[PDB]
Amino acid sequence: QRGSPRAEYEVCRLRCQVAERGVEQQRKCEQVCEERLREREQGRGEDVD
Repeated sequence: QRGSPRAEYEVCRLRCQVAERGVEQQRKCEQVCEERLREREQGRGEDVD
């Protein structure tokens, strides 16, 4: 499936919160996923959502 963007976003963060508990690592985790979300939200086409 396509999935829910925010769920994937949260999973992205969750992985780091549980597995890699480092400040900058976890920062990068959510930041790199958030910038992906930017392209997602600035580029919704006929996705149907």
